[PDB]
Order: sequence, then C-alpha cells, then structure tokens
Amino acid sequence: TTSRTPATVVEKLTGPDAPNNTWGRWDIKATDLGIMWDDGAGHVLTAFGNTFGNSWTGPGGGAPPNGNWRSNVLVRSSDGDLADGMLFDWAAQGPQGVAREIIPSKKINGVEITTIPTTGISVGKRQYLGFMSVKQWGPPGVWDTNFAGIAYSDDGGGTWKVSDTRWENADGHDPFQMQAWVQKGGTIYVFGTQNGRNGPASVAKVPASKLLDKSAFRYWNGTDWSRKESDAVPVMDAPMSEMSVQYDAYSKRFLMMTLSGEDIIMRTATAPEGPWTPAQTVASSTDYPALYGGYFHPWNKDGEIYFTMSQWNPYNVYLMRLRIDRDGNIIDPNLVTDASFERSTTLGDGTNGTWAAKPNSGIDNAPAAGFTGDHRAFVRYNSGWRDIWQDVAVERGAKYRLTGFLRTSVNSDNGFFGARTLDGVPIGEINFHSVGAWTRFTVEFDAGDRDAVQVFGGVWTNSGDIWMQLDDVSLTKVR
Amino acid sequence: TTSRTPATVVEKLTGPDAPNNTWGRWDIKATDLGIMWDDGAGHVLTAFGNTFGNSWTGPGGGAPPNGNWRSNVLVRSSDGDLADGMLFDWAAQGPQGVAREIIPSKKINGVEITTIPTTGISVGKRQYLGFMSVKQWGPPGVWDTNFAGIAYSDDGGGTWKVSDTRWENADGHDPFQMQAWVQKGGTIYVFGTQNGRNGPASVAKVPASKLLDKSAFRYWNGTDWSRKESDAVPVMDAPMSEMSVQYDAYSKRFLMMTLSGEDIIMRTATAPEGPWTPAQTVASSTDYPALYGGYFHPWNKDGEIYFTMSQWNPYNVYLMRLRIDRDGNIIDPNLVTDASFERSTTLGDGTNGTWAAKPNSGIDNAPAAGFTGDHRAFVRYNSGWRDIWQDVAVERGAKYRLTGFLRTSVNSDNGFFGARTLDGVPIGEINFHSVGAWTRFTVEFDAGDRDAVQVFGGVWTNSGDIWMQLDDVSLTKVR
Ligand SMILES: CC1(C)O[C@@H]2O[C@H](CO[C@H]3O[C@H](CO[C@H]4O[C@H](CO[C@H]5O[C@H](CO)[C@@H](O)[C@@H]5O)[C@@H](O)[C@@H]4O)[C@@H](O)[C@@H]3O)[C@@H](O)[C@@H]2O1
Ligand SMILES: CC1(C)O[C@@H]2O[C@H](CO[C@H]3O[C@H](CO[C@H]4O[C@H](CO[C@H]5O[C@H](CO)[C@@H](O)[C@@H]5O)[C@@H](O)[C@@H]4O)[C@@H](O)[C@@H]3O)[C@@H](O)[C@@H]2O1
Ligand SMILES: OC[C@H]1O[C@H](OC[C@H]2O[C@H](OC[C@H]3O[C@H](OC[C@H]4O[C@H](O)[C@@H](O)[C@@H]4O)[C@@H](O)[C@@H]3O)[C@@H](O)[C@@H]2O)[C@@H](O)[C@@H]1O
Ligand SMILES: [Ca+2]
Ligand SMILES: [Ca+2]
Ligand code: NA
Ligand code: NA
Repeated sequence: TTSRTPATVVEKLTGPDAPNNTWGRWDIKATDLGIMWDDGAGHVLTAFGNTFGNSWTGPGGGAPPNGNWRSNVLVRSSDGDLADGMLFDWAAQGPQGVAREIIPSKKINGVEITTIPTTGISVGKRQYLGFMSVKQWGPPGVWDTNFAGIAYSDDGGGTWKVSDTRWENADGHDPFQMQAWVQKGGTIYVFGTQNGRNGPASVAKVPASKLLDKSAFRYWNGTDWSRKESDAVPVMDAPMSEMSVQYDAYSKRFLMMTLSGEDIIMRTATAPEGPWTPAQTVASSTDYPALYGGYFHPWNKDGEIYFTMSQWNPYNVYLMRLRIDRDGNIIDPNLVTDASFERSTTLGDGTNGTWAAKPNSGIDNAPAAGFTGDHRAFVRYNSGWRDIWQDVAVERGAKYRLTGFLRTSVNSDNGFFGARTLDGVPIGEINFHSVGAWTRFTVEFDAGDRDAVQVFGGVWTNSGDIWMQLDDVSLTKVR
Repeated sequence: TTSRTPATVVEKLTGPDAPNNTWGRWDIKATDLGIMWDDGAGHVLTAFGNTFGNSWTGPGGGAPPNGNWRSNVLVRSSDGDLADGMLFDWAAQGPQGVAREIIPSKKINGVEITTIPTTGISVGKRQYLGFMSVKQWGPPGVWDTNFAGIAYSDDGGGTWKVSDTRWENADGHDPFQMQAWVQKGGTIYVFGTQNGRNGPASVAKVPASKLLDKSAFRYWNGTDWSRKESDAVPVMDAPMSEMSVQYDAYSKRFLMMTLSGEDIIMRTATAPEGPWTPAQTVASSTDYPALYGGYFHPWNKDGEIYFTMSQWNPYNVYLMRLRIDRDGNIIDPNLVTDASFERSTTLGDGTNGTWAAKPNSGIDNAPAAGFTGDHRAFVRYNSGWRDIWQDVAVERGAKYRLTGFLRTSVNSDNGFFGARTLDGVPIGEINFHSVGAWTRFTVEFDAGDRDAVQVFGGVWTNSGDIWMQLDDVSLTKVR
C-alpha cells in the first residue's frame, strides 16, 4: 500500500556494503530472514534462509551454478547496542571461512528443494530451530511444504541435529507449517501458518521443556485448548505470512509482526489466543518494495522495537527499528516523507513532503539501485555546494535523531549531513569526506524554538566532478 | 635478512579485504602499528598511527588530499579466540561511521607533522596512551620527535586528554621518545628508544599509579635504578625500533619484540633490566618486505604468542602468531619454505623448499600484490585440476595445522586446499567454490606414517577460465 512507513532503517546486516562483512568473513553475500533468539548464555543466534556466496549478483534470490547455495546459515551476536547496528561475532562454518548449511536439504525440485528456518528458541542449554521442508515454489507468496520440523543444538548452535518432530502437511493446508515461537513463564506458544502467505494464523502451546513432544501440545480451538491439531482455529485472519511474536513486558502485550497482503504490519494482544488488535503499518510496500520477513530482536525493551526485514531485489537483511508506547501503539514515527525515495522518480520543491535538490540531481531507479529498494537520490556537480533536502514539521523543543545512508564519488572531499533552519542555518550536522560503502550517519539535535527543519545531505563540488547518493533518511523524536 | 620466518600470518586486521571491514565501518582503509593493551574491563584497546580513508590507494602510507588523514585512531576488541582472527567491536568515532583522531596534531611539517601512538596500558579505571610528537620524517627508519607524551582516558577510551607529562627531546637523542610499557606487580617498566630505528633501548620504571609523575620514575643506569633520566644506559644494543614488551607467565620471562635492522626479532629476560637473551628471528624482511611494528596481544598465554605486524606497501596491520616453549625459545615454526612467495619471481619444481604449479601459473609481482608483500602465486586455466604445491618434511605420527590465504576468479566453482601424499592422495583438505576477498582456510591433519607431505591449493577449471591466487601458507605442528 501507500501507507506511510513509521519504521527506520538501522543497518544492512548482510551482503554488499554491510558493516558486518558477512560476504568476506563467511561467503554470505545474499540471504534472507534473519530469525533471532536468545541462546540463554548472553548471545543472540540469527538464522537465515537460502544463502548465496561470492558469485551472486542479484537482483533477487538465486545465483549462478557456482553460487555456493546453502539452504540456511547461522550467525551469532553479542551486541547490546542495536542503535548502531548488530555486530555478528561468529558463524557456524564448514570449512572455516564459509558459513555452512546447518539443516540439510535434498535440493530436488518437487521433492524437497530447500529447508528454511522459521523460528528459534532456547530452553535451558538446548537451542531449537523450527524449519519448513519446501517441496516446491509457486508465484510470489505461494509454495508447498512437506512438513514443519525442529532442529536442536546442545553447544550453543555449534552443531545441530534434526529431531524427529514434524507437523506433516497431508493435504497442503496444515496450519502449523510456518511457525513462530514465544516463551512466557514455563510455556512456549507456537503460532503457525499454512505454507505461503495467503492463509490465517493458528496457535498452540506446549510446556517449554516439552517442545519436541507433539503430544504435549494443546491447540486453541476457539473455546479452549485441545489435544487435536485438527481442532485448531485461526486467531488472526488471512492473509498472513512468516511471523514473529514477542512478549513485550513494557506494554504487557504480545506483539506479532508479519507481511499481510502488501505491507509488514504489527498487531498486539494481552493473550496469545487474542483478541488481536487491528493491524498497524510497520513498513509499506510503497517505501520498501518486495519486503518480507520481520522478526523481533529478543533484547527489545523499554518500548524500543528492533527487528530484521528482508527485501527481494537486494536479497539481504536489514536491521530496522520502531517505537511503541505502553499500550503497544507505534509512536515517534519517521517524520521524513518518502524516506527511501521509492515514491517518485523525480524531485519536488522540498515542501509538502517532497524532496528537493540543487543541479544536477535526481532519483536513480533500477532493481536494487537503492541502499534499500530500487530508488536512491543523487546530486552531482563540479562547482559549489550541492545538496538534497526536505522540509519536515517538528515539535518545538523536542530532541530529534536524524539517520541516513549515503556514499560519494571517490574524489569527494567535503560533505555534510544534518538538519538546518528553513533559512539554511545548520542546527546539527556532521562532516564526511570520501565515503565508499553505503555508510549511515547519525545526528542528534534539539529542534529548538521552531515548527520545522530542513533535513539535508550534500557535497562541496569545487574540487571536481563529485557526486553523493542518499537513501533511507529518518528523523525521529528522542525520548 | 634471508633468515627463515617462523611466524604465521593469522588475519589482515585493517584495510581492503580485512574480515573486520574497518574500511566500511570506520573509514579505516590503511593504517599501521596496532598497539594493544588490556583495558581492565575485559577488552583490548588497539591504537594506530597515521590512518587514511576511502580515497587511499597505496602502495604505502600517504593518500590523496581527500584521504581523510588522521594521525591516529583507536578500536576495541572483546575477542578471546585469536586463532581465527581478532574481531574489532567498537571504534572511537566522530562523526559516527568515521574513526576519529584521538590525539590531535598540528600537521605542520618541521613543527609537528603528526602524533603517533607508541604504547598503552590501563591502571584502575584509567587508560593511558603514550605517543611521540613527530616534527619531521627523514629516510626510512629516521625521524625527529619533539617529545614523548601521554594521553589518558577515564571512560574506557571514549574520550582522551593529553597530559602535561613529557620527555622533551632538546638535542634529538632523548632515550625515551618511543616507549613500550609492561606492568608487573604494581610497577610499570618503561622501555624507550630514541626517535627512529637506529639506536638502543633503555629502561625506566614507575609505580603504576604514578605514570604521569615524572618524579616517580627511576632509570636503569647499569648498576641501579636512579632518579636522573640522563643516567639511563642501554639494556639492549642498537639498532632497535618501536618495541613491545610482555611479561609471559608461561616462560616466567619478559618477551621483547622489535624491528632490529631488517628483521623483526624477539629477545627474552627474567628481569626488565636484563640480561636479555640473543635475538631470535620472528619475521624476516625477505619474507615480509618493509615489515615493521610487532606488538604483543595482551591475552597471550600457554606459549601461544599473537602479535600485530605492519607492512609498508599494503599499509595495513596483520595478526601474526608464533609459539614458544617454557624457556622462551620459538618452537614449531612454519615448515613451509618461502611461505609468502617473496623469495623468488618464478616457480620451482615443488622439491627442495620450492613451489610448483600447473600451467598457466607463476608468481605475481607488484607493489602490495600479495596478501602480504609484493608476491603471490597464481594458477589459471580452462581444463582439469590446476594446483600450486610444495613438498614439506614432517615428523611421522605428528599432527599439523595448515593455513593459507587464497582467492579466485568469480567464476570458480570448485577448488581444494590441503595436504596430500607425495603420490597425490589427499590426507586432509577443504573445498571452496568462489572466493572474492582474500580468505584464510584452515586444515588440521595427522601426518601418519610418513615424513613428507605436499601442501597445496588449486581449482578445477573445466567450467571456464578460472584462476586462484595464494599467499602466506603455513604448516605448523599441533600441540
Ligand atoms: C522461487 C524462490 C522464492 O525460491 C528460490 O529460492 C531462493 C530464495 O529463497 C528465499 O525466498 C523465500 C521466500 O520467497 C517468497 O518471498 C519472495 C519475496 O516476497 C516479496 O516480494 C513479493 C512480490 O511482490 C511479495 O510477496 C513480498 O513483499 C516471494 O517472491 C516468495 O514467494 C525464502 O523462504 C527463501 O529463503 C531463490 O533462489 C528462489 O526464489
Ligand atoms: C613519511 C611517513 C613515514 O610518514 C607519513 O605519514 C604516513 C605514514 O606514517 C606511518 O609511518 C610511520 C613509520 O614509518 C617508518 O616505517 C616505514 C616502513 O619501514 C619498513 O621499511 C623500511 C625499509 O625496509 C624499514 O624501516 C621497515 O622494514 C619507514 O619508511 C618509516 O621510517 C608510523 O609511525 C606512522 O603511523 C605517510 O603519509 C608518510 O610516511
Ligand atoms: O554514478 C554516479 C551518479 O552519476 C549519475 O549522474 C547523473 C548526472 O550527471 C550529469 O551531471 C553531472 C555533470 O554536471 C557537471 O558538469 C555540468 C557542466 O554544465 C555546464 O556546462 C557547466 O557548469 C558544467 O561544467 C559535472 O559534475 C558532470 O559533467 C547529469 O547528466 C545528471 O544529472 C547519477 O545517476 C549517479 O547517481
Ligand atoms: Ca530506497
Ligand atoms: Ca606474499
Ligand atoms: Na551495535
Ligand atoms: Na577471533
């Protein structure tokens, strides 16, 4: 939809330009999902779906025959400072220097083409990773699974076995093919969808210590929790996709994220069986085309909600953030209009929620041309100060955080990114020189005694033919 | 010298192709030294000299006018697993996304062209960083300093102040311009050289809590520790350079590392004042041209000696390792001859400590063409198995660790790195596909009942015009 996107892009976690350098360290050049859980020992484990190495070019998933296709890979983080990204400090390797597939697949189309992680959790000293055995793929949002399964590891994710526990997909409509686990107290709630993205979500619950025992599951049947899976009823209507569910102590609500139709949405509930509050836009397909996934970071707290988002054309995973109040309502949204430049192929005059720029400037538009999406802004010249800017309404006296991703021609020597008055006087800014990789810059400032500022990025071009590119600009209130 | 290099390259820590991606994270594209210390709070702080960003090309230090020249930068590590590299987890930034200069300099040639870190330590909750004020550079190994200073930080390296404590260099021959600190008991021993690389080392000591108080220093004069800096006599003869000293609990010895003439060497002592045992070669200029630095990692233990080494042409810092026994003798040296391919410009026949390869192959030779140095081996064809190999003498029944750095053309699909019998039967190997960045591969194997193996790397080349490059191959006994 054209709904506004409250969420902010924090970092590209995987693939080209990613700070993490998954490509260099582990031959993770392109991948998706980024399903996260707390390993019970001070770390976050993060699992990915179909992963490709050095020869991948994109756009999209898929690679040449030498693409080092693994159905899945796993990395670890110990990073508690998510505002500045999420550093991966380890990966399951084999050989060393290459992230290995941890849940094997046959890679025979129409039998089992791949095995894709869905959700993860730890109980005591055991890690568990839910997955789906994919028989074959159809058009977007459509695929067939053989079963949902569970792998486990007793050494923090170093080595894995596949358990015998499965939800078989007898008739293609089994409701627990694609799962999402949340633990509260001594109980794991297991949400499930059918294969693909056109069906509803169901829920079951199991004592945390009995996750591998299907007979210990009880299924919400609309009145109570019963033994038969075939009694399960939907708790959230179709259409729903891959899902993530987190218990947020701050708001005393379960939060659920999913791609529903076009957009990633969030709903909230005081109990897993519902009632689930109406969908709130997290990210729209207009701002983040061919987005999918959406998995909560397990160290979210205090109303700060970090999550991983996938996107088809760049075929890589981004860390995202949004904020909620104590009722689970999204607050302090990105106030920048058209933050990812995806909504227009030209510039405006900088007013009324449009971007402006000096000559020579425009929107580059091609598959995965953006930092995210297919669009980015540019400005280029060979004389004087050359910038890109947008007027943004603000609350006088409030403090703001401005983040954005930019890069320059190698011969760039002086650029700035920041906020200024509508008269052009800088309020807060930083100074960059030559920027190779897409790089996030971050500026926090007081809006002061005014109802609007101009967010901007630009380069001095006195020294030569110099360009800057820009994407995914966010202005959000600081609390 | 042409002496053999016992040390093994572990990882490139900074710059292009480094796993750490200091370039993308922090605009640390090229830099030197990598002076390390324990910050007292479970981390290693690492300081660097003159640092350049995105526009740097090399070879060597210096950059274009937009090269984001900083006199120094500082990163952090929490990494206890040095066998697979040293992950940096933070850098002192400003703006965020750019590692900043932490010790200012005037950058006026003949006054103060730069400020270079020399050594660091923590005492309680304070970090200290020694540095030299550089007035002007001369030819290699020669420069003039104004003084040695000490900067300090009370917030774990986040912010820095330059103290008023200085060793001034009125006549150019002050013996403590370039310091190396080591703490044992509550005493810091302060080793010192003149400016540049042609003089001897002296030693001073100070109670750890009084590092900033020059009146608390005592200076070894050959008979006792006295109050006057002018009484200090050499404890180690010229020529010596930048230095590192570590107290090794394993050997109950102080270890000293420095570039002495052409080679990085190590000496040992049971007391800081000496006597210092004769120089042992760590890395020779023949294998590692224009090497310098050599700083011990503070978490060295059990005889495993990790250290950082700089090298001019790639102008970046590498983690290295060697092993000692309980007497402080280097043991278990790299058994591969001409490990970095620098000693010859053409291939041999694989015997007598030479490299061989199948057509089309040779030694690439250009400034900073190596992973390290100017040389790397290459093999390239479009048919069959195409490899680079060397016969290496082994001890029957012993276990060995083979590491080496390689990369491939993007269209590579299947290569192997490992050890095999002289008759070509693999003993242990790994399988790689397409390798973009220089990447280290690691193989451990039993030599079994034989006293030679062939170490190799190669690519299958049926799928196209495929090449592999290879550098810094090491085979060392496992303990
Ligand atoms: C055919 C396909 C999907 O499977 C093969 O395996 C590789 C990719 O695998 C990753 O993709 C799976 C998810 O696939 C769904 O998501 C795609 C993108 O969705 C976004 O774009 C569409 C179009 O508007 C919207 O649905 C959404 O916003 C969609 O096309 C797929 O149905 C993961 O499970 C797996 O890890 C490729 O080599 C190849 O692609
Ligand atoms: C002029 C110089 C050195 O300083 C300017 O700032 C940048 C580089 O600075 C780093 O260089 C210093 C060390 O410089 C010495 O090391 C060089 C390399 O040594 C190897 O080559 C020679 C000959 O084989 C041997 O001494 C050794 O094996 C040598 O030329 C220098 O004297 C660090 O303190 C500093 O951070 C450049 O822009 C420029 O270079
Ligand atoms: O890949 C990086 C970006 O390149 C593409 O840039 C598109 C822009 O390039 C042209 O503008 C740059 C062009 O203008 C400047 O020179 C202009 C000359 O015109 C007058 O005669 C003189 O004042 C001046 O010398 C110089 O910087 C260069 O030649 C323009 O066609 C377009 O807007 C982007 O798509 C990428 O992001
Ligand atoms: Ca975009
Ligand atoms: Ca070399
Ligand atoms: Na972080
Ligand atoms: Na490591």
